[PDB]
Amino acid sequence: ITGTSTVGVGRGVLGDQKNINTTYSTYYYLQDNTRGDGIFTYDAKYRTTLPGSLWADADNQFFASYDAPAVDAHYYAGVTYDYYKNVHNRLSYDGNNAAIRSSVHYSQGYNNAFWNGSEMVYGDGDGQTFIPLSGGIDVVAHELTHAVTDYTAGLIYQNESGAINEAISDIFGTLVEFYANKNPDWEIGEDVYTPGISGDSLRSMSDPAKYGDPDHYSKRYTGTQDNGGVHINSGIINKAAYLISQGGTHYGVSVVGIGRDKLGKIFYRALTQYLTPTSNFSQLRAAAVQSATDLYGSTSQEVASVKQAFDAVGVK
Ligand SMILES: N[C@@H](CCCC[NH3+])C(=O)O
Ligand SMILES: [Ca+2]
Ligand SMILES: [Ca+2]
Ligand SMILES: [Ca+2]
Ligand SMILES: [Co+2]
Ligand SMILES: [Co+2]
Repeated sequence: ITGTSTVGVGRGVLGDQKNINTTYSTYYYLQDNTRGDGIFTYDAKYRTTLPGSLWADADNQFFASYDAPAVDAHYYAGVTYDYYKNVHNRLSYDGNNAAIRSSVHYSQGYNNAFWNGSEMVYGDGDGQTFIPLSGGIDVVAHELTHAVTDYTAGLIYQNESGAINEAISDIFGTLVEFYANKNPDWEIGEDVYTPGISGDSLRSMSDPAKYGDPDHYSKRYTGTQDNGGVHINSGIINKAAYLISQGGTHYGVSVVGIGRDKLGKIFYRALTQYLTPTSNFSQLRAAAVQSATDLYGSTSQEVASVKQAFDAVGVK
């Protein structure tokens, strides 16, 4: 809509208050004009037709329980846009400041969230396995990163390229979580998963095997479920990235950590310059090494760490 930019206040899924950017025109809408061509959040009203209605609110105050997921989807998309812009100099997912849209209250008891090729979609969860998915900043950034990949490497969603695509989304959702300093960790979805159980998460980058995902190439899944194990085999790549960043000894191989910032720089460069739709793990290793070489020099420690980390997960 056309209107006046303003700021409203509300409460997120976890109960935390935050300010959000709104647009006033008779109603207050969840439309943030401060970022690129705008961030817009929609109400899918428990249906599966998309996008639903642009979020309209009467008073610029979003404290109703039905508002919670919209507030977080709206806010976390802003943060993620900021991360890309500030950190990598990239304007929105297309690099051209494309509007960012998300719908919430998608379907009923839907335990998932996704990027559908045009926008983001978030379920409310069933209240047992998950609470509304947009309450996790790593979830929001994982989804938005899928847009980034679509517009850049374009990794197809199956087999190795598909696992790389998902790992990429976990790496970057985690770097975003550290960026916002929102109780950061190397776990995925900890904040919205199994409200009943503390301590767990959906996936672990630090120890994928903790939840039964592979942490070495020799353990890859080779069947057909999950599109050829996109969400399973991403653990091998997640582990590698954790090592590059944090360092460690894995399967006897020692890796000196080079930190998060360099991890992001390296991976972002690989994604945007070297990866292709059909790249496999071995190709990702080459890309990562080339990126680091570019950035830091072939005899750099950085290059060394990237090599070690892949060797440690068995990726040649
Ligand atoms: N995003 C993942 C994890 C969600 C867990 C199942 N709802 C998937 O599509 O498998
Ligand atoms: Ca966290
Ligand atoms: Ca996390
Ligand atoms: Ca839990
Ligand atoms: Co209100
Ligand atoms: Co994903």
